[PDB]
Amino acid sequence: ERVGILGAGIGGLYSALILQSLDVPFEIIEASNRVGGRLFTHKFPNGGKYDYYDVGAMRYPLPKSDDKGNYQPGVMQRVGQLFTYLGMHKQLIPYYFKSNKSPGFQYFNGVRARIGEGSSFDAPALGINSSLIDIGVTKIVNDAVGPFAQALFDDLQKHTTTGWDDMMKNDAYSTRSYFSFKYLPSPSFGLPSEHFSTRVINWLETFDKSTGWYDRGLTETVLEAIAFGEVEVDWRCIDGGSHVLPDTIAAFLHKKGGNAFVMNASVTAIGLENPNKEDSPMVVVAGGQKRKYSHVISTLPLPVLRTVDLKNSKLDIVQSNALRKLQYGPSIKIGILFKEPWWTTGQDKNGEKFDLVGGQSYTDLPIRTVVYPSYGVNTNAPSNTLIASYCWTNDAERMGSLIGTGAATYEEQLEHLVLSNLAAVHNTDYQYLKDRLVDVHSWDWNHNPLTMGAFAFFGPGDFQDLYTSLNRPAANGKLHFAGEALSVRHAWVVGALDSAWRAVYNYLYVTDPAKLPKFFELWGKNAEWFE
Amino acid sequence: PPGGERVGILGAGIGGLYSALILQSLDVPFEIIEASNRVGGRLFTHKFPNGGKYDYYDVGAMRYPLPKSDDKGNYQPGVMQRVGQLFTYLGMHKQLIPYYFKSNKSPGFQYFNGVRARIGEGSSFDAPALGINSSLIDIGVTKIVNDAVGPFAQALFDDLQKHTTTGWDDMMKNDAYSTRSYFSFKYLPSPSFGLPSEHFSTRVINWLETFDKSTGWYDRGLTETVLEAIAFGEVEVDWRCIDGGSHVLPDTIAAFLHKKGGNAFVMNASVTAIGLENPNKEDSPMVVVAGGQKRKYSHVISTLPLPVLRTVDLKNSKLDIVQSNALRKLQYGPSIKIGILFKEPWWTTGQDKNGEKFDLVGGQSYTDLPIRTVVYPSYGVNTNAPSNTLIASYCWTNDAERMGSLIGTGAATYEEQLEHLVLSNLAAVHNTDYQYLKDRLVDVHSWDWNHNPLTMGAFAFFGPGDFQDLYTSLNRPAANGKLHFAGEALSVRHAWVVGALDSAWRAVYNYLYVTDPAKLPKFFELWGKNAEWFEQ
Ligand SMILES: Cc1cc2c(cc1C)N(C[C@H](O)[C@H](O)[C@H](O)COP(=O)(O)OP(=O)(O)OC[C@H]1O[C@@H](n3cnc4c(N)ncnc43)[C@H](O)[C@@H]1O)c1[nH]c(=O)[nH]c(=O)c1N2
Ligand SMILES: Cc1cc2c(cc1C)N(C[C@H](O)[C@H](O)[C@H](O)COP(=O)(O)OP(=O)(O)OC[C@H]1O[C@@H](n3cnc4c(N)ncnc43)[C@H](O)[C@@H]1O)c1[nH]c(=O)[nH]c(=O)c1N2
Ligand SMILES: CC(=O)NCCCC[C@H](N)C(=O)O
Ligand SMILES: CC(=O)NCCCC[C@H](N)C(=O)O
Repeated sequence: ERVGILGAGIGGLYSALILQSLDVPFEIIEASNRVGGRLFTHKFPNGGKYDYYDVGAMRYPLPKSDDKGNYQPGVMQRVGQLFTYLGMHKQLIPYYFKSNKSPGFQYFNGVRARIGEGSSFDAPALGINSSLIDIGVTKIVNDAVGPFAQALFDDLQKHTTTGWDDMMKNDAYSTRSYFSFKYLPSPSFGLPSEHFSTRVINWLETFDKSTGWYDRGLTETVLEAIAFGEVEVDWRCIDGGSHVLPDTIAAFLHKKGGNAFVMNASVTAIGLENPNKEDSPMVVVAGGQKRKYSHVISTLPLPVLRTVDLKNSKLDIVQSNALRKLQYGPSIKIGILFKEPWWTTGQDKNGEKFDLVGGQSYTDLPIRTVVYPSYGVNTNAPSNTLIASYCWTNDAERMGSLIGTGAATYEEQLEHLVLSNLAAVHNTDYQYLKDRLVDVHSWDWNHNPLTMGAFAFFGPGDFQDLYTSLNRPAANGKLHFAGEALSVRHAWVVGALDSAWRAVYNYLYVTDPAKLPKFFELWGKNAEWFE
Repeated sequence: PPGGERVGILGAGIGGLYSALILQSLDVPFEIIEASNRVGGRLFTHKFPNGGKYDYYDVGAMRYPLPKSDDKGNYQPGVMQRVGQLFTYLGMHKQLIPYYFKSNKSPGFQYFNGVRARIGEGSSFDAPALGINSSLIDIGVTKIVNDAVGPFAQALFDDLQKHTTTGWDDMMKNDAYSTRSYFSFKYLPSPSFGLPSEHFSTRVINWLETFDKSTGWYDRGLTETVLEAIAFGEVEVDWRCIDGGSHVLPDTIAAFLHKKGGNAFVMNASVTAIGLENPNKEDSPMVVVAGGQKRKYSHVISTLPLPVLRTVDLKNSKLDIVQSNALRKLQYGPSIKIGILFKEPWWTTGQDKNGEKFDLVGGQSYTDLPIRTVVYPSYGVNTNAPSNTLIASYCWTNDAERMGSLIGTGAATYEEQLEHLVLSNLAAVHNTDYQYLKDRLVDVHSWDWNHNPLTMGAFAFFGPGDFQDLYTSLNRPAANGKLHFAGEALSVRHAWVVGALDSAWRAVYNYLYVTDPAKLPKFFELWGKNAEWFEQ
């Protein structure tokens, strides 16, 4: 008995942590020379301790916790418990979702304001009537999403699935088609009892999410509202960057027997050695070597599995369709090392102090979102590193064309666009920011063979039609699909952890069910249902 | 008309070149500004240096569903008549060669759910195991999709023939639907099908998408599904391609524009700003900053893709709030192509692992594997040196998004991974072993139009609501009437040359209407009375 774990991201590392706690031998096979996957911290050459940024995961909306690292029940309790398990609870530092001093900026339709100032951003000229403006995007979206989200939250608290059944009755909607064809405003709003026009729906998307978000599944909008805590959370980040979490797990696993890492070994084939024999082991071809396992837990992204030879893994027809159709979404980030944290200490072209500490600014310009660092802000050397752009969906697709070209001329075009946008958002001259620029690092998760997308971002119907097929094993029960796509917390670490819980659960169920009581005791009786 | 009229045309793609052709025909001065060192834009022919005359492939436009034409190049009315008459205007009508949409010999292959068949053999591709009932299988995807799309498409075709807009107005009443949401919430099968009068399940809709289009197509606007059915001719056409590759068309236009020795293009000059010199002056000229130089024009016709305009400083172009939203929200789609030079046209002369001849000449094969579509060359097939070059993969939507991560990485290890995946997929589709194809491989060229700064996407592919809400705003000029938006996005023929041409007609029409209406009769006579409405 020995489990092959494919991928040393947080899903594979957590699977390994569970198996080691239950004395199950395993091996982790990793294509690259690094552990952590989409926990990827870039530290700028020649910068200080806090001159890094997180290219992937960077913020954790955790439940409240006590002095000992005991977490209240909640959506991300499993992440919190993982930090505590590893002795990391005291290395968690505040993440400021909003600025800890003056509010961040909003810059839309050429109108600049602070978050909370109640600007309408010229929406009357767009044809948004004053009644809608007075209610506001947040309240409108909450009225539509809230009923679904409350039922799913009740499922988690009460250990039911009726909320999910109702969500699936509505899973053929995109957020857009929900607003266009089903949603009617609460009568308390005093609005006409008719579906919103596309102009109004596009106004909602502009201020609620990212360009194109509303054409993906309604269910994803509901689940992400739950994940972001809108249904209190302690926002945290990891001192030194998210890489500390996978590095800490790998260091622990390396100090112990029953396991080993196989690095720099890309998987090219997965299948039963002999599919007609009931006791057949699994074979994984990685780095040109055949390795044999009793069972395999894959944490490879679904589009990556589509590049692997799965002949003799005996996927059923729904599973093989799911690998292709279950939809992924794109994302880019651009980090800039400056000479000083000008957003904290500087002033705009008219002498007005920005006075920003952590938090975010938002704009309809191509950069879309700016994230000021929360790490290091009270130390003797605050971060000089900015997340100058963080984009999703169409905004990320478009920006990705300027990233990773290898050509100086496009690198210069990209820098000039980003600085020009930043200048407009903050009301500075371009040269103010250029004079302070040191170094630029950019990343496109949709131009990366190890991810082939940033993360799962399902279209309408995906959850109701294809998702469950991959929670069944393949390969006569010996191939288990995991990774964040196999969760209802897409684009979160907790999604990867939940998928690992379910894969090990199934593995134990079919091979050694006497270990189930200890598995439940250490890692929970359920993946998602609250403690 | 001011003595100093001069139109700045941004972009030397087919839209900008056609704009210049129209203006030249009307004696209106112009200048073309192009970021790159080449003309043609998304008409992009890659020639393999180690190959023969027909060892090229078209990385962008490659096939033209034209109306029937006579011996002199007069085209019947039809969706792509404007393209046909452009060929004839340029003396190219006789350089058009057949494009085989289906194989000219034995049928192409389909490989879905591990089941291989020839096109036309009636396989169900294991659909019963997917839960597709026998009634749906017997009807078939094509008939079902035609039943849903047909009424919209017929009303739009009537618009073109009868010179009305009621078909479009009715389409716009339904533009908030994606193809998926139309099937899930509105479409009911024709009574003649004998099916339950219920909306299709997601499982069934995903089966339609699998065989009809590309992964994720149905989450874009229903209107695009209708418009592309019109464009592909499912509402007959002469499929043509250009001998030597699509590059011949823009090359021929450039040569025509240069024939008097003038109309020098401004090359290697990327536009970074467009705006009025003084937006508070009514007679203000336009200023274009390109290659670090300011250039002044009376009017500007932009053929830059919308995501490109979002990287240009449009301060002082005075876009209204709808137009500036449109630049961001009007959706683009991705595409990739992979061309492979082989030692021989094994698809024509070779045999599979059981000795069965492929016997393919032109045409296409289809699969749910990552490569999705294989296109066999139609050019050169009857000559003494047929093409040895294959389009081994041509993908859209999610399939293109995923494959793009393996393209242009700059890393030998990923180039090798890509080649092995493509050859493995080809072997499964055609029933060969991998080594059969590897033994015949010479060179690989791959291209991702969604990782290309000059396009920032393959082409417009609007989401639901885009046409009804935002499209018309960019058909109005900006910059006090002096900035005209064009390029294929500004059409109802997205991802076709005719869309770029229509957009150029409309931009020049508006320019003439506001600056020199005495040229309208000659403009109509040479280039048509309407952009789209049919004429003899
Ligand atoms: C831009 C962005 C932003 C965020 C986030 C992601 C991204 C991309 N997330 C989500 C979070 O990062 C993500 O859900 C998990 O890290 C995914 O972990 P997995 O183990 O599922 O996959 P992951 O992709 O991390 O790991 C897979 C592993 O497989 C390897 N591999 C790939 N192909 C292989 C092959 N052929 N053979 C062998 N190995 C192969 C890879 O190299 C990698 O190590 C997040 N979460 C959160 O909690 N807070 C946040 O703020 C964010 N924000
Ligand atoms: C993969 C694929 C496949 C097909 C097609 C496209 C693609 C991508 N098409 C569609 C067809 O190729 C397309 O609609 C037109 O060529 C677009 O012409 P435009 O002039 O609108 O833009 P196009 O993008 O061609 O031209 C714009 C020009 O602007 C330049 N430029 C960009 N940024 C600039 C800047 N900042 N400053 C200055 N210049 C700048 C570019 O370099 C380019 O020359 C097609 N059509 C068809 O009829 N049949 C087919 O078979 C196909 N198939
Ligand atoms: C499916 C999807 O796009 N989710 C986005 C939700 C947030 C992404 C990431 N966790 C963040 O905090 O930005
Ligand atoms: C908007 C869109 O995706 N259109 C696709 C239609 C066909 C693309 C191209 N003209 C071809 O012939 O492949």
